[PDB]
Amino acid sequence: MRALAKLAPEEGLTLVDRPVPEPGPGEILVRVEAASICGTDLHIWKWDAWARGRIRPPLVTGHEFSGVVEAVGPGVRRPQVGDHVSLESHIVCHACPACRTGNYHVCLNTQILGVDRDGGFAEYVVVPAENAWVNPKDLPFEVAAILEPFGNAVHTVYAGSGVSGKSVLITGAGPIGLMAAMVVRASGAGPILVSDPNPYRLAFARPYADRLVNPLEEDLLEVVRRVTGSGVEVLLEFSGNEAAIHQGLMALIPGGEARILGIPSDPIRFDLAGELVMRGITAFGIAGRRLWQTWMQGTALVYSGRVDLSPLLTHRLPLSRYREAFGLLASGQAVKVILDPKA
Amino acid sequence: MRALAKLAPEEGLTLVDRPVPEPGPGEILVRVEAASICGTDLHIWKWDAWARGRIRPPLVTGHEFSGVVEAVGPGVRRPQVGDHVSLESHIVCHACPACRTGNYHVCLNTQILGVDRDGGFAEYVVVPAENAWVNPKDLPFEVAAILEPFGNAVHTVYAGSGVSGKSVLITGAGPIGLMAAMVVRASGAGPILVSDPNPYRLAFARPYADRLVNPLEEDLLEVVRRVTGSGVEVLLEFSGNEAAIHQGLMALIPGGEARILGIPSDPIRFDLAGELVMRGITAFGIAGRRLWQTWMQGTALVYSGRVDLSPLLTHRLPLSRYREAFGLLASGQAVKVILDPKA
Amino acid sequence: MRALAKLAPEEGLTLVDRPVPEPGPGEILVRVEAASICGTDLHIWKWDAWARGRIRPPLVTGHEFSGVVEAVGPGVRRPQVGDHVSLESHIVCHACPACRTGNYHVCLNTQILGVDRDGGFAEYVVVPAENAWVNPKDLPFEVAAILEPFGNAVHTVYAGSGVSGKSVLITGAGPIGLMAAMVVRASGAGPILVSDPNPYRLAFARPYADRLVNPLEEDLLEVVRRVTGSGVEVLLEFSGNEAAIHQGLMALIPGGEARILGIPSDPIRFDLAGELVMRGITAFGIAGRRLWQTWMQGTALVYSGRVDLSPLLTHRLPLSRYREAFGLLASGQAVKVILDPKA
Amino acid sequence: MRALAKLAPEEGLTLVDRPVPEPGPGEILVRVEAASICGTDLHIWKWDAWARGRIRPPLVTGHEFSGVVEAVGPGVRRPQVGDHVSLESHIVCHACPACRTGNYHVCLNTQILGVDRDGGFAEYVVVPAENAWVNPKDLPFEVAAILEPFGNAVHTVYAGSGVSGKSVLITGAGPIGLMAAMVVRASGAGPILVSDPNPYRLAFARPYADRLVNPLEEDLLEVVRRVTGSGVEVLLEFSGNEAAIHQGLMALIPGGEARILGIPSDPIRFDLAGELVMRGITAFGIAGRRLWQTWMQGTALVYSGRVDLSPLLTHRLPLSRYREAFGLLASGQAVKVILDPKA
Ligand SMILES: NC(=O)c1ccc[n+]([C@@H]2O[C@H](COP(=O)([O-])OP(=O)(O)OC[C@H]3O[C@@H](n4cnc5c(N)ncnc54)[C@H](O)[C@@H]3O)[C@@H](O)[C@H]2O)c1
Ligand SMILES: NC(=O)c1ccc[n+]([C@@H]2O[C@H](COP(=O)([O-])OP(=O)(O)OC[C@H]3O[C@@H](n4cnc5c(N)ncnc54)[C@H](O)[C@@H]3O)[C@@H](O)[C@H]2O)c1
Ligand SMILES: NC(=O)c1ccc[n+]([C@@H]2O[C@H](COP(=O)([O-])OP(=O)(O)OC[C@H]3O[C@@H](n4cnc5c(N)ncnc54)[C@H](O)[C@@H]3O)[C@@H](O)[C@H]2O)c1
Ligand SMILES: NC(=O)c1ccc[n+]([C@@H]2O[C@H](COP(=O)([O-])OP(=O)(O)OC[C@H]3O[C@@H](n4cnc5c(N)ncnc54)[C@H](O)[C@@H]3O)[C@@H](O)[C@H]2O)c1
Ligand SMILES: [Zn+2]
Ligand SMILES: [Zn+2]
Ligand SMILES: [Zn+2]
Ligand SMILES: [Zn+2]
Ligand SMILES: [Zn+2]
Ligand SMILES: [Zn+2]
Ligand SMILES: [Zn+2]
Ligand SMILES: [Zn+2]
Repeated sequence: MRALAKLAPEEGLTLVDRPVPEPGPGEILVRVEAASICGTDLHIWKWDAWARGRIRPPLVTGHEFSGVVEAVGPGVRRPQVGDHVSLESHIVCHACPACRTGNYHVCLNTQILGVDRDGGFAEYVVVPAENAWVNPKDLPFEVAAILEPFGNAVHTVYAGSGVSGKSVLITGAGPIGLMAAMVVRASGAGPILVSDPNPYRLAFARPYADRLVNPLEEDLLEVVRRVTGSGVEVLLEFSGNEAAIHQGLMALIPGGEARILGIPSDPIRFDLAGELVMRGITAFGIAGRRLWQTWMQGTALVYSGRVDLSPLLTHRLPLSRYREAFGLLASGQAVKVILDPKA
Repeated sequence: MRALAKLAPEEGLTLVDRPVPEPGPGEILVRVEAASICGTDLHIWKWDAWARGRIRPPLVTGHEFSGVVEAVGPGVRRPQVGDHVSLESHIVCHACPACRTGNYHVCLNTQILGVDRDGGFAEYVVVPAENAWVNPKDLPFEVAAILEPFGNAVHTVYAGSGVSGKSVLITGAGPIGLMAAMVVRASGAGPILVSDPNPYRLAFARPYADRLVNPLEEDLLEVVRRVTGSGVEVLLEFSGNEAAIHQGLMALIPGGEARILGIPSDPIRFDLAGELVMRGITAFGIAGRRLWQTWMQGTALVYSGRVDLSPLLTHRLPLSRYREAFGLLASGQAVKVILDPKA
Repeated sequence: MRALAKLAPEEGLTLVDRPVPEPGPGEILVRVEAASICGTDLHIWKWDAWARGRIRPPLVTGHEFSGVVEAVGPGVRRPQVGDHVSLESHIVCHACPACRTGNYHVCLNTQILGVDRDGGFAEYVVVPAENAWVNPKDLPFEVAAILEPFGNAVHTVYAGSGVSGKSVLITGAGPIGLMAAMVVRASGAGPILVSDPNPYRLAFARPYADRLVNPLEEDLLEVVRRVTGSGVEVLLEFSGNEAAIHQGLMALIPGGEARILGIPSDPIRFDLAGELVMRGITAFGIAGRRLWQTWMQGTALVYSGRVDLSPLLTHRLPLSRYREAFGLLASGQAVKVILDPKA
Repeated sequence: MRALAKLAPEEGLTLVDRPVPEPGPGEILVRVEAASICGTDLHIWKWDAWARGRIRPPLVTGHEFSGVVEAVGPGVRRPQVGDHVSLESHIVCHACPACRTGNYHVCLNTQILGVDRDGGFAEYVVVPAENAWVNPKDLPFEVAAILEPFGNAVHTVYAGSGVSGKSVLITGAGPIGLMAAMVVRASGAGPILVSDPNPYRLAFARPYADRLVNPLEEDLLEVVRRVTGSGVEVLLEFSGNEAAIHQGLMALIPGGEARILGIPSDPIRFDLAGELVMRGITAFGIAGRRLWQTWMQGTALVYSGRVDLSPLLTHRLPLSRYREAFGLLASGQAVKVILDPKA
């Protein structure tokens, strides 16, 4: 079995060759058909702070993957051999406050596939049976591979009051913010504004946004004010950029909602009273995918065709050419990159 | 000025010549550009049980309309002369338990234009200033004229948990149901099924619904089982047909939501324990339009093009030819019929 | 081991003597310390329609019970030997629409302890480990035994908009409606009205209600109107009595919520339009306990002392004297009856 | 008439003799029976940064008061002469995006009695008719006078998911925090912890909180760990102290809610990713009182006795002795100080 792994406390990844793992009680063996990469894999790649204080080599990485169920552990009745399944990366403890409360997306003992244990950057991987989401056989594995990150967008968009019949400002047109714009557009939001200084990705939202904006070339606040008449009702933050955050909040009309998925790199300067309290803003910190509700909403949009994730898949490279795949990541020249573990 | 009114407790309406109403404090004078007809108007027209117990001749009917603010009463700050407006038919008291709660759509003292007082089937109509929703000057009056019934659809769809990423079944492809079909399609529901025995009407849903069903030709329940694998998460009831209701409630999965706008003509046989309680269903009684929240969502969808009502405007006729107009609606071989009070 | 079981398709129960069951994978063995009875056990007792079309003798009954964890199945890490636990009677499939959706209280393949499989009317019983709710050692088993039905009240009360700062009308002062009145009173509802023609139980709510009402001796509608000024905001239905249902709905102000737990014996005559739709009422069909959310809210009220369930425990009889316990049930002369399986 | 006003941009206030204001269209004349003082009034009194940028002398201050409707302007249907009323300090415009949404508490054009125009620190005050909340004639004016700040507590507590059956931590035992403590206790929260270094104040919470904590004496976080076994489900922030905020946000369990009313004096250092996003926390910015929804809930609790504010009224003094009154509040050795404008 071909697999991509982090073998030591250092930069880069190593294409190794492991024995096909066997599933046990409550587990299944997935024969990966497609996998994708995101900023998290990049952190590991670069072997930065985050990675250093979290990754325990040796580890086969990859948390965005899809495939077929090859065999199941003893006593596993679901899913079944032959099922096409996408994977939920978070493995929840089912024994902490968050889990009783039903907030599995924030289980205090979360274990992320490809971050804490072997992931999908391999021809085969073993995962908990409860983490497999069965997909119709006709859903392409390449789209199926990005359902996990798509779920991050879905969760952010549908959190709080949703976006149907509401004015939306999405700050950040990265892969996720991009899926968000696809979702909000299909959810009936309007007007829909998407802001991102990078024109490459910003152009990707043109067919979904009502107004594209380069905060560097144009004054976002003024554009929003010209498009809505005042502010937006919902703010979907996917940039993690302090300047964008403060800007987004100002664009919000009093009493509106700010749904934040973006992870800033450093603590921000925040005027609680001015940006949140006095304006009656509600800030929703979005993490992971609401376990199952997010997957239902998301896959429903995808299965029925309300959204088409195909245009976000810019490159598909054999797993063996991972080096280039990660270079595209750092580059930013691609949206989502699919890795074929079979080559 | 030309006007259409019920001049005595009996069938039909009479084209009459009334003087132009005068707007006083807190009122405005609206020059009607377009008006539409609905089931209610048919009730009044036929003079059935419903009408007999609610209408008090002499009454100028018409509650679905739009026009220009030709004049405003002393002290009326908004809207303004020249403004293009759609009208909220319900006039609330601001002095009842419902109003104090914000549930203006169920004001204990609700008064309805074209029902309790003179409506829009005339060249001019005086309404409360606060009932005029100013539209963009470029919105076609015909569409503006049907924002009221559109709101009934909007209210129903966005009530409760909404429909984004949810399987939806719509019983009733009448005008309001079709509008609901447009809205849910534009809101990201899926799969989307619409049921109605009138083929002429069921057809207008073809571009919005994922599955059309003639309950007389097919077993709606079994069709839903195939389309969703079990039931729908949301049932939007717009028929008022007892059989449809029980059927619709059966197509609901346990824990689902039933949003009901439909007005059944007679009490129904209801197995409370079997159709609601034991299945954890929640039934939402939908009445009117949430004041402003519904208009915001609905006009947002319309203004931005998320939805396009134009295909619902099947007929146009001068007010002088109302007889023909009501006959059409009566036949059910029409969706939204527009009356022009100027001719 | 002493156990009470239904051994044949007939009335009554038989005190038998079985071998102590052994827990297996994912199971635990509970040494019951206290058990209680409700209308469901009564149905079985009487061997009526419900029971006949649901009970498969031989069966050890009882679903309201508490006790200590004696031993656990192999591989069970929670709960632990020594833990005091109350039991959730519903065993969910974790493989049906309702479960993905998180509505376990309505799992389509629910299996009720003491209704579909051996229950707690025995010194020992084996149940799924996930169904045990650990309680502090100092919570009396007698109170712990009724947490299950208390959860039915909690679920009804906190469904929808809750009751804090709201006027409440509870129709039905049976054991459950009684716990409800205790809950709403502790949740800050007010004014609080409790209606029940049976003065025995109606008096039990005196220390919790603001107004007790005998619908037979007094006109409920008038009392509500005198206490609130119009109607109540919330209706908690626990009687299943058609007359009470129609009455309760009328007492509701337009736009209010009706939370229904009560199971009517026959289909009711329901005027959808008049009692629900036109008044903008939302009817919440409450079933079971929201899996875990209900238990959290409920046990929180109980552990912190916000509510004291002690006064609802009117009788405690040895299990061997079940005959009398069931007679009290039918009698209605008691609230909750505790059965001591150790005698 | 006697009045207390800021007559120039500097410290202190001046007892002056102003003529009796006259109520015009849509207004009423209120004869003040009692008024209270709050932090805002202290700001104005000290003439600090906050005041300097908001106050425009000459200003009669006082926004927390109650009295009798002595007169009404032409056409004022409600309230009526003789009515006992409490006043909503915020005067909304009914013509901004916040108002159209119903979020009147954050009206873009909010005007505040005793801040932007003459308030209640006088024998008479003219206010908008719609700002008068009629109370039962038997409610003590002193209590009626503090329903405004009480509403800030109510709004905070019932925002989001409320507090029933939930563990709650309250940071800030200032007047509003104590009121929140009363409310949560009466709403069924538990365990309930309140934190504040001022022992004089922390003490008033003793009868409502389950655990009192002096963050200077004990480690609040570790105390919460012992009381709940982990964290609280809800954090009600009423201090505005940065340290308290971070601490409070840490005591929150993942997926919890932080409702913030507290106004920090300076921007804070906020690790958005660590304190909000990654932990799935939702921060609710609380401003003012939801118009009518908050007053309903709050007066409901008060009218029915679910809560009793009397113990919060620590001092009473004629308006002529405001100096003494402000000094007390300034020392923090007082909770709600009542000023009597008649003396
Ligand atoms: N909360 C969670 O569980 C979770 C999960 C996965 C990813 N994330 C985070 O969510 C964010 C979005 O993910 P992504 O893959 O799209 O990231 P990305 O870094 O690829 O995209 C961020 C985008 O922000 C844009 N941006 C920068 N400054 C901006 C500004 N001032 N205004 C508007 N846009 C601006 C950039 O052009 C960039 O395309 C990242 O910060 C990521 O780390 C969070
Ligand atoms: N609650 C409110 O405030 C409010 C406001 C306006 C209208 N309404 C009511 O809402 C409903 C919708 O309005 P509309 O103008 O679209 O009504 P409509 O009468 O034009 O349409 C009702 C449709 O139900 C269809 N139908 C009949 N039996 C059916 C069945 N067995 N299964 C599926 N469909 C079936 C009919 O063919 C018809 O097209 C009406 O009942 C109306 O009275 C309520
Ligand atoms: N939905 C569920 O999952 C679920 C679970 C358990 C029990 N239940 C049902 O909930 C209901 C309440 O349970 P319970 O144990 O308190 O039942 P119960 O039968 O002991 O009490 C019902 C009460 O209704 C009262 N009542 C009858 N007519 C009335 C009227 N006209 N007005 C006011 N009160 C009236 C009676 O005096 C009686 O005390 C029952 O119908 C029970 O079968 C439902
Ligand atoms: N958002 C709004 O519309 C609105 C309206 C009114 C008041 N407020 C604000 O709400 C807050 C509460 O009002 P108040 O009158 O009760 O305020 P207050 O100033 O009387 O009380 C604040 C309390 O915080 C306590 N405190 C200080 N450090 C603490 C710490 N480290 N941990 C715990 N407690 C600590 C203080 O001892 C003090 O008693 C204030 O900040 C006020 O400015 C906001
Ligand atoms: Zn990823
Ligand atoms: Zn967990
Ligand atoms: Zn109509
Ligand atoms: Zn009203
Ligand atoms: Zn029971
Ligand atoms: Zn299930
Ligand atoms: Zn104040
Ligand atoms: Zn405003």
